[PDB]
Amino acid sequence: VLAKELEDVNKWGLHVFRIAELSGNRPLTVIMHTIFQERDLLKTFKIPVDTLITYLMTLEDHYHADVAYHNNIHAADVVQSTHVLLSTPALEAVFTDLEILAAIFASAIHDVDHPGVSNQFLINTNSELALMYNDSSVLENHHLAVGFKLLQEENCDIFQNLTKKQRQSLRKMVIDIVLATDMSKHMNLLADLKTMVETKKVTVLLLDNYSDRIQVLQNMVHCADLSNPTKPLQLYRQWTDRIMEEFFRQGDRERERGMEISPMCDKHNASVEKSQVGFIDYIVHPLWETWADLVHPDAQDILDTLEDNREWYQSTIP
Amino acid sequence: QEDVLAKELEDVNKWGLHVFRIAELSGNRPLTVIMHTIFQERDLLKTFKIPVDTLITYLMTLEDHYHADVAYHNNIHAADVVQSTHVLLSTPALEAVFTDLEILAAIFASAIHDVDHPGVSNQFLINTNSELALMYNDSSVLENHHLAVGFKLLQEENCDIFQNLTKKQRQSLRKMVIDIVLATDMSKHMNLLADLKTMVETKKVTSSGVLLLDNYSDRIQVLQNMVHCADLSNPTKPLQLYRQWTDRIMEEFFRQGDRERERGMEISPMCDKHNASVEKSQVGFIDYIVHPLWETWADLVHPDAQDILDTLEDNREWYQSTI
Ligand SMILES: COc1cc2c(cc1OC)[C@H](CCc1c[nH]c3ccccc13)N(C=O)CC2
Ligand SMILES: COc1cc2c(cc1OC)[C@H](CCc1c[nH]c3ccccc13)N(C=O)CC2
Ligand SMILES: [Mg+2]
Ligand SMILES: [Mg+2]
Ligand SMILES: [Zn+2]
Ligand SMILES: [Zn+2]
Repeated sequence: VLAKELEDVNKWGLHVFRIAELSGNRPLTVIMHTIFQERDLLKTFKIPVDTLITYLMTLEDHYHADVAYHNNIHAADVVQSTHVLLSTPALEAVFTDLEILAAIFASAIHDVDHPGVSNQFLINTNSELALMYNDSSVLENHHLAVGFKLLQEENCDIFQNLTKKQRQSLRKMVIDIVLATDMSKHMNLLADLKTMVETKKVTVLLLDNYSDRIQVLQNMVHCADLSNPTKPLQLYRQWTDRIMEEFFRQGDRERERGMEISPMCDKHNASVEKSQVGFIDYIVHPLWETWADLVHPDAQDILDTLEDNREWYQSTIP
Repeated sequence: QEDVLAKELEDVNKWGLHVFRIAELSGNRPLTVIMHTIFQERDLLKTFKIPVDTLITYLMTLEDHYHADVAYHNNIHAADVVQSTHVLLSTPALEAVFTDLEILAAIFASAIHDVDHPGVSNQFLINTNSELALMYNDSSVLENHHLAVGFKLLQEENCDIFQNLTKKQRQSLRKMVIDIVLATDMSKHMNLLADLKTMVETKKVTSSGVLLLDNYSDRIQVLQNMVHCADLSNPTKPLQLYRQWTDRIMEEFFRQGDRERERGMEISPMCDKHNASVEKSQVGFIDYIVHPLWETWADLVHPDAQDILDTLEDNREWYQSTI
């Protein structure tokens, strides 16, 4: 039953696809609602639960059901992954309840209205989105704008009972977190994380200034965004299938328009498995090794699964 | 009359061009006629194969999208920044330094750098939960908008003045223009000025004695600060020009403050027509913003800008003498 699967809401590797099916393609709504109850967020911020559900449904509706990866299931997955990373013991008592709400809300909206093509595609096709956003974090700026504008629909302002200062602080943190999910910022984000681990102070990690605390929240949601290869293989393999479909559909549009095919987007010359191994070796493992170092060692189980999954994918390559 | 306008446009290479008289003589088209004059002067139509009717059509559409009912951030301000940037480009310290494409980018960025400005600040737009601030996530809200509108108008009928640039030329120009206009966000001024000071302290010059700028970062930084200086050049102009710009920015500030007061908001600095000192605010503006910026630019191009800096210091003393 849907209720039984949700008991694992606090566990890495929740059966996200089964929850999507058992909720009638509403995992973002049911999982966000469950997170808000587990962290006592409706009462702490006086969010009418009907307003929460109405916003959540409207937000889920603006994820595209015909986009194979960047849809409402991905959003639900990043939300729940973030939720688990927030309860890392080494980050215990680090973030305020407003910051926790910030990270979770940001996770929920961080890909809304994604068209299934990359920023570079939007720039190179002279899209309306790239013209609006001057080629800079084109998607991420749009995800934020849509995620905030939907708060203005009827009975959707889940922040109505926040103070004016709380709303302003929340809005800034959400913007800083979602802008950091732009993959063109990964290396800089990683470097900041590495610097934090070399200068790491511990009693449990002590982060005194907002600059360091938002840095952790950015890398956290970024880690959640790039957490597919750290999940149990059966979940990882479905995410791989979905991202390859989206990449191949983008490559068909690049091909039909006569554009240079983006990396991993040519269905006629792609090694799905080799790309996964390179994705892990160059992006996901460096990131999660640093995150694990930061919270040494509450992430060892995550790092272990990632390395198991990398081993398995390598073994599929003759 | 076109004869009188033609005479006034003979000053287009001069600091302190009568830009308000050109606005009146051109039938409120200072941006169109000054851009057209400058493109003719720099041979840009021939260099970039820009059809004259396309240039005029774009310019008129662009000028149309400045607000005629905003006292400062209007098409006269845009024409002024264009013309000032045009003079700064000709400074001896930069002779043969920038390519035709970079000159085109700086001048085009100046022309569009405030288009569709509503006459209120970024902070006002953020604080009132404006659609603009919601679109741009509170980050360089106006400046992102000026760019988006300025580029979008190139798509209107017979408006693509870059139709004959190669694809890489358009790509390069687009990025430079974005880099330059985003740097006109006043919240970037301190970091921009800090970088300019570092460049001055580490400046290299070539055999001919011009600035050596051998990488994108340095070249774009000079163009960013050039256009920023032009944008903040009002107090460096002959006093009769400067005082008109002061009258206009203050009217715009006071109208914002009226909206803030009516909304029960705290009034922004310099926006309260009942607790304002025009003269002290100009002196603080020069002392904390304009003179540190222009003194640094003058150091970068020394001694090319000494007369402009002298005028700025004279005008500062004049305003101070009225307190
Ligand atoms: C499950 O597998 C994937 C998941 C995701 C991606 C790629 C996957 O598998 C190859 C790409 C990575 C984009 C990317 C940017 N720089 C890179 C450098 C190397 C590799 C990829 C990238 N995403 C796009 O939104 C995030 C989700
Ligand atoms: C001719 O006079 C003016 C012209 C301009 C301004 C102010 C003027 O006069 C006080 C303001 C400056 C805003 C500003 C940002 N930080 C500051 C610190 C101190 C003072 C002002 C500012 N502008 C607004 O678009 C640019 C043009
Ligand atoms: Mg994204
Ligand atoms: Mg401006
Ligand atoms: Zn994502
Ligand atoms: Zn301006």
